[PDB]
Amino acid sequence: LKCHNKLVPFLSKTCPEGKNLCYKMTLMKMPKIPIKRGCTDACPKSSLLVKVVCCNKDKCN
Amino acid sequence: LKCHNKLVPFLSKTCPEGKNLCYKMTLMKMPKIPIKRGCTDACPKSSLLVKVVCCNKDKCN
Repeated sequence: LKCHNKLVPFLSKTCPEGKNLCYKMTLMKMPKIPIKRGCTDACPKSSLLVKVVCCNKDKCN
Repeated sequence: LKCHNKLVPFLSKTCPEGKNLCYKMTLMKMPKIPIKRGCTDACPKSSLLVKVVCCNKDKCN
């Protein structure tokens, strides 16, 4: 799997064994700006301030 | 281990087996506001926009 791993566009990495999900964190009030992206094994939980998208195709985050 | 797990004060949970670190995410420009907190096994990486503290004593985050 390959995921975007920076908050600028395009850049990516191949995920390590065990992490088969891409994730994207955004501020709930600003959905257009990724604040943190990368690979993960289990999808991180959202908070009152942060939304977390998880997806499992290449560069889907 | 017990960690703060919300961005309001006080609230906490006991970490599941395998997660022996507390973490706190902040926006690099706003260190005073936690945007996401909880338990983790390996300390999450920082990004250009987000700082991540990790610590291993009770409610240290």
